[PDB]
Amino acid sequence: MKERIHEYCHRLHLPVMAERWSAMAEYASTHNISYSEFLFRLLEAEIVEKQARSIQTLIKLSKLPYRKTIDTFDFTAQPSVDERRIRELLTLSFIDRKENILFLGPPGIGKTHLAISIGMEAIARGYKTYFITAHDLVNQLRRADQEGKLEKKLRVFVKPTVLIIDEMGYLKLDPNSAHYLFQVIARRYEHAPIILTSNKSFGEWGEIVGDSVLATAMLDRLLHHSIIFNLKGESYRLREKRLQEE
DNA sequence: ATGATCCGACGTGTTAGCCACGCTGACTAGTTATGCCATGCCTCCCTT
DNA sequence: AAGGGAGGCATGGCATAACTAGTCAGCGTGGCTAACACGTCGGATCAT
Ligand SMILES: Nc1ncnc2c1ncn2[C@@H]1O[C@H](COP(=O)(O)OP(=O)(O)OP(=O)(O)O)[C@@H](O)[C@H]1O
Ligand SMILES: [Mg+2]
Repeated sequence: MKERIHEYCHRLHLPVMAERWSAMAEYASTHNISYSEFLFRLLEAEIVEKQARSIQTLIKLSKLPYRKTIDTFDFTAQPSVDERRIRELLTLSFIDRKENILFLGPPGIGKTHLAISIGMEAIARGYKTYFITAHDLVNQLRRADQEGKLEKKLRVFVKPTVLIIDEMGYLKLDPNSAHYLFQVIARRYEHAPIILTSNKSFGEWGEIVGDSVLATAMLDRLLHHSIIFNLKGESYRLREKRLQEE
């Protein structure tokens, strides 16, 4: 009969339930527990494992290079940013408010770290997330359009609840393809937040995309509902380099 | 990589209204039938 | 039984005359379209 239970558990797509079947049976036998409560505990454990696996699969699907969180961010080394605003962001009220989040400042000041932390927080609470660099997004959209499947990739870039655009400005975008980026900003406008990190000021966006009018339209759509952080201070990579040297 | 599930879009059915196609009649033009003559092919008969 | 020869009938070509098909116009009837609602099928995504 035990083999039948194991086979049924595997067929019903409950691997972990079967794995811990003997342990839970022994626990129930040793200590008297109501059947309802025992099933509640078993289903709760299965749901916890399923949630962990789903979070890991979402992390894999969302191309996050390195996993980080707010807990690892040192506000003392970066006093230019108020921790209160970051904590307010972590509440994910902007998702309901459709507000974007723009990080600006010199390289290595934690912009990417903060963006990844916000993305991880969104993923944990069950919100679909996606991470990509601006150059990669533009190139992927261009390649999809050249294949006559731009709409599919546009859906891919629009479907995520939280889209992260990292390093917008380090590499100049091809003028013939900048519009692709605008499309995303045009379709995610008032629909889903965008977390964009850059080292260039807004006035220079025209240089990045090579079209002043398109850059102005993109900025107007992006900044309509957004929270802008102007981070300052010394580079964290250089700080670590000095600490290692010293 | 395959199967199962869920979601979204398209097709269908129904009803009503409008537009296009079919039928009919008349007139004109082009094609077919027929007669006649000539030639070729098919059939029948006879011989081996 | 097969081959060759002879005879008869059928076909083709040409010319003329008559009948039928095509075209156009008008009117009537049937089919297509549109709108809306509902159900089914296809596609995409996630889990094994
Ligand atoms: N305050 C901080 N606390 C902890 N780690 C930090 C902090 N600031 C930066 N780092 C780490 O330093 C490295 C570079 O920082 P990060 O990429 O977040 O900065 P950035 O401004 O987005 O960089 P860049 O523009 O050069 O790409 C990463 O490992 C990041 O985790
Ligand atoms: Mg960075």
